[PDB]
Amino acid sequence: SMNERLEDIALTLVGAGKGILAADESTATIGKRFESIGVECTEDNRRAYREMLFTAKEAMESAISGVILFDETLRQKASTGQMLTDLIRDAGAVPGIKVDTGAKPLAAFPQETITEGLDGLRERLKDYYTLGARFAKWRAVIAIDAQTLPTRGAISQNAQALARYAALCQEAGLVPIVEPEVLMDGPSRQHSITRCFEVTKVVLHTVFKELFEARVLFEGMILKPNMVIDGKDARIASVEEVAEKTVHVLKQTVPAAVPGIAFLSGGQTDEEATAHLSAMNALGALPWKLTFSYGRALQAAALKAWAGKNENIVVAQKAFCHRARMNHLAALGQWTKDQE
Amino acid sequence: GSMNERLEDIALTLVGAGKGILAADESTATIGKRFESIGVECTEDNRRAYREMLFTAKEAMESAISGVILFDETLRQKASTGQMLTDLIRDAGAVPGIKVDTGAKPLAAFPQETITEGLDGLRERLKDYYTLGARFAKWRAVIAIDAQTLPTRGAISQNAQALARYAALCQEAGLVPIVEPEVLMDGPSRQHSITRCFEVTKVVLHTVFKELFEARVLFEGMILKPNMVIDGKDARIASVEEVAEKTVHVLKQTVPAAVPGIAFLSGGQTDEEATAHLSAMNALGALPWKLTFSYGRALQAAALKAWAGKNENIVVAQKAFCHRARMNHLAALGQWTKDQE
Amino acid sequence: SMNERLEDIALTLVGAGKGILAADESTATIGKRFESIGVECTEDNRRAYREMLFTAKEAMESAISGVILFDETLRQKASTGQMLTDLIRDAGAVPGIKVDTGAKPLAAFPQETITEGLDGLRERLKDYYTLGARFAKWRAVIAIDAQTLPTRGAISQNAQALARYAALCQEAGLVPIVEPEVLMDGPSRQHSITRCFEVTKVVLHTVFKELFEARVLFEGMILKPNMVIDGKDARIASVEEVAEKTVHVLKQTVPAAVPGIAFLSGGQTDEEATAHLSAMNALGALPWKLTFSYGRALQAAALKAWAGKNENIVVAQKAFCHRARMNHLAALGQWTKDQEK
Amino acid sequence: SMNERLEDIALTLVGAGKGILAADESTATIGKRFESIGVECTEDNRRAYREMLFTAKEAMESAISGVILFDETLRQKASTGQMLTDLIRDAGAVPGIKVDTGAKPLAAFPQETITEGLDGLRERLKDYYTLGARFAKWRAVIAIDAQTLPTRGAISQNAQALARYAALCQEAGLVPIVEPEVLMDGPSRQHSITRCFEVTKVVLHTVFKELFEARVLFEGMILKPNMVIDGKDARIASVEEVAEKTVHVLKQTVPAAVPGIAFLSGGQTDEEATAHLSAMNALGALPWKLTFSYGRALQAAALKAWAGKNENIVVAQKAFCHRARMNHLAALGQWTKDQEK
Repeated sequence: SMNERLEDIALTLVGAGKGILAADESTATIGKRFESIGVECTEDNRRAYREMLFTAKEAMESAISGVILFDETLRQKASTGQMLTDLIRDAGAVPGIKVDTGAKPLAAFPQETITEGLDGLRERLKDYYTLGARFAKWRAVIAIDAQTLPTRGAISQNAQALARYAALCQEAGLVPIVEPEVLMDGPSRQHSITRCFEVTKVVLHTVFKELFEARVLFEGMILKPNMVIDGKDARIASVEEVAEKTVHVLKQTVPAAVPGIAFLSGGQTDEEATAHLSAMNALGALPWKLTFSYGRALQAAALKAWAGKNENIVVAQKAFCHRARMNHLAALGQWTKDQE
Repeated sequence: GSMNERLEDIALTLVGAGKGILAADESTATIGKRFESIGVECTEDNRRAYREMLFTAKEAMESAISGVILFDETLRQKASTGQMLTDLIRDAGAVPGIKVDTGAKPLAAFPQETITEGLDGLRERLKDYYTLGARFAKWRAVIAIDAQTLPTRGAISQNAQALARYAALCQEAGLVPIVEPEVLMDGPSRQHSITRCFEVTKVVLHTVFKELFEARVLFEGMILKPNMVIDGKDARIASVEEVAEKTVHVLKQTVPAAVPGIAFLSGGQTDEEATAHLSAMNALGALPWKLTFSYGRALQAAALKAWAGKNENIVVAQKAFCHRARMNHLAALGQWTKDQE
Repeated sequence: SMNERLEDIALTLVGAGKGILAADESTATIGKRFESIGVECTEDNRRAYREMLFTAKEAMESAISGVILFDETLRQKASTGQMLTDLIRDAGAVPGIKVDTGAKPLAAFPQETITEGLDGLRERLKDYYTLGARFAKWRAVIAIDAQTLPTRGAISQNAQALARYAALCQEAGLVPIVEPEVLMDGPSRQHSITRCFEVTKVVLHTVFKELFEARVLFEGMILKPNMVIDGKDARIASVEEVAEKTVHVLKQTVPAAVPGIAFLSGGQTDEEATAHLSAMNALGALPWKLTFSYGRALQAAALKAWAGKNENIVVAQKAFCHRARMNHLAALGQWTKDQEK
Repeated sequence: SMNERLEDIALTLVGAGKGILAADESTATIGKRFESIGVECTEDNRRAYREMLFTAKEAMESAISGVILFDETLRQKASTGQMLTDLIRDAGAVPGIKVDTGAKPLAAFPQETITEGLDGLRERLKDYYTLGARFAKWRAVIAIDAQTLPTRGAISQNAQALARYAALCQEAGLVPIVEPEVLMDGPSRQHSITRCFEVTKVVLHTVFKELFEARVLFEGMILKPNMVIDGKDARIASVEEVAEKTVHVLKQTVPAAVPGIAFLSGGQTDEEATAHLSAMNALGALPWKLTFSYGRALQAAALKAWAGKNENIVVAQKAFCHRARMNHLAALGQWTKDQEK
């Protein structure tokens, strides 16, 4: 019955061509985004920006199954006085909560990271459940170059921490989003799509091996991986190649028991993220749903149009709704260049 | 590259169009045991007659059987009409294959468990078998089971490791390998529950695929031949529906979608159980792989009884084989009923 | 060179027949110990009790290479105004810091635990180094019973956390004590010495495998294991058998590169813990130093004599000094029962 | 008692400054050696050559604890009509048998190998025991270059084959020599001593991990590794550095429970091989015996001097006796350059 509840939550998050808004940027990460448009990163600006997204009615009702939140935001109220989690729920979306405390340097493995956040997590999860969160998220950052990175050590240690995080979540009634990101836009980003395929394959294999050993219910989780794609500074793979290779790697490494895969955008352009997802959804019947869990690819246009100003709310919401809808169509395999 | 693509094509043919595999690969000792039960002397010539009878059941072979697993001897044997037995198989649109393991032997330091031998010289044997018309291969790992101590992690991993060594060799030779890790329902202990079989099978398939992965086996170019999740032969209480459900469940958790097909062993189930179970699994809606059969006993026991070692009974024994072939053909399509007989 | 420094500190911690006072009890644990002798667990009483131990100059100067501390104590002043760690350093002992945050229930593994503490551990270690700590400690708790506990999953996950801890300690300039305790005094305490042998074997093997994968420098760490011993409520093994079996499991699992092994007392009586260590050091040349890292076995008698009373300070110091000396003798293989009198 | 006998055999093989004569070269391998000095590789020349070694009284009695034999040689008679195994036993040396069937290309791992010979091994071992063999040998060949080779896969599969062999040996009552050789003299051989150090470390770690899992008794086996040394065409490591790094990697990876380590010479010169072993034994107390299992380093000079002629038996036996003695002194840490005179 815990299993049944988790299964139902996971299915709702990937159901009916809908997908996840990744709005869970930590203070430093959102500060970086805000700084790129010359906006000051205050708490009120963060609230106002998020409120603008979460009251974007069309997108929130028709396209967004869930929203991943950062801790601050989960506890924040709208200007109207209503809890932001309650706005999210009034649109028929499920609130979720990012619980990792960041990717930190891994001792003895230079240029690689290990994600922290397991300490006190049982207790944080119970609190988050009480506040209405029904899923969680943890991000593992996997560095990549032509040959030396990533190491098996870094992969295994990150997969082990993901498994620990995932078992705890399920124990508290929350569906874990498991995010192992092979970086397309890291410090080294000239790798080929072939190199990304071989690394992603080993990463997903190890991730699922560790989830298995830690007794994680595959039916009650969601995978949020990178697509198989070349590095940002060496992009030559076509939309078709990206889609074909991505789905090929998933067939090999993601058990059919997993109900959905919601991709990260990872540095891709807005249109790329949509085109790639759409082409994967026209490759014939798949054992899991393929959808989006996009941060940048859902937000970057909204953020630029917003520009920190109240008078830009509507025009910001339009950009967000438009990208939400294109990605909805992508989740249905129905997107075309013409619809942009 | 092109060769990988070819391995997929062969693998897909073996599990496509509601067809399945005839497991006719009994070793000398094994087929001898099956002959002794019906009072027929186990000689080369009787083994040749028996198998020729199966392969000349035209309608069964043409319409139901995609491939035949053969033992070394049979692959090199002539039919009484002068052609190779493999010619008959190919004339019926079926693909010949070859069992390459040398039997499940006792595993040092693991009492009551076995390890399968046959890797020595396997590269050269595979090359020879390909020139003899074999396009796929087979290796059985035998996994013991009881309530709590068997099977050990060690016995499973060592078997999984030999299976992977085998699979990589087959694929390099151009043969699709059938990977057969059987958790015994009919072993020395056989009063275990279906929940126990579920858990054991889960760890076996997990470890098998972990080792296939590490040995760089192409999942798209192989076939799995597992037991179904079933209670022990002497404590059968689980329903058809529960066997179907729990089997499909464990496979969705452990068998990658890249694998084109799963062809079940009958394992000591009755003819009708094996058929019903397969049909009820294909009635559960859409799945990531094909579900079909690779049955020995469940395709053969009845025909062998009707044959009874006598040339006069070729017609009748063929009838009884044609029937089972057709029933399991319907099961593969999810169209079997007890009514179809 | 920073590798060479870790080696030096580790060697110092197990050298010259000296050993480690394990005084790192967390608030709840030291509370339980004070409650037994009817003493209120206040910050002041904890300070008073630790100050009594650290001012027992005879024992601290002769027997104690190092002191494992809890966070609070590392930051505490003596009644005389020095830092408590000044007293420890003056006696020639090295201060150390326990850095784990406790053994919590492990999701999906009923009745087993996982140790927390890795979050922010880099920054804590850095800060702890500036407070004078030159080694650290982390405890994995491994439950045990006749057949089901511990699970391989619980050991693996606990070994993996240990390895993460150890790599961080060495990066920060501190020697990690790696403490995987198979409990003799948990809920199940009627298990055999054979059962402990088999479980400790798997625990230590798994621990050193994970340390190896996480690039831990074996030459710059200390192991603090349980001795191989039957459960507390089913004690049959003689002194010789415990010593022999313990050394045997260590020769099988603990690399020669490790400089010292400092045992936990684990529920054994004060005399048992002394006698077992002495017997182990009377077995001839070994590839690592064998000494003590005792809590109860160095403190139980001193605590009882102290009885939360300033007037009992001298008598408590004498009790501690005696047990320190006996254990000093054990570390040299020179203890006999005569010398308790 | 099985354990106790394996242990005793193992101890004898590394005891008292003695070491193993590796004379188990297969037909193809001995043919390469013979062709080098212009001698036809016939069965009679192989018999005559080995007879010459095994009747070198002084060398066989004082330096050689055991002789590894190829199958053919184990079944061969001397010119006098006596079994060669009896000649070996009459000098106080124990006969042993190499049981692998060669290092073959590993499917899906270009430029790497996997060693065959597990099939029918239980039966071969039982026959070898009856014939007087009391230990066995199996060689895994690990390719090496600057970055890409060896792969984890190749190491794992070879370690797993090694463990299967070792378990079977012990069951039949033979002590398995476990030989995992990182090549200094394969296709690529300009790798540095640091690179060899890292590769050898992962190899030895993986080997012992798999032996552990396969329930191999550490106390009843012998390791035969390469020394830690740079490639043949990039030799810069001093004698002292090789000795030091070799002993370092062994303390990291080879359990104290293992009674002995007997190095392969691996393409080193005769003198290097002796000097390195001697330096290693001058580094103070070690947890295991360190000695030799030399093929080329004990024979090259004898073979050259023999030159395929009966006329040179004495001059060949003299050159073999001198190397046997130089290596005996090395096993004792007593070799010097001056003793070559």
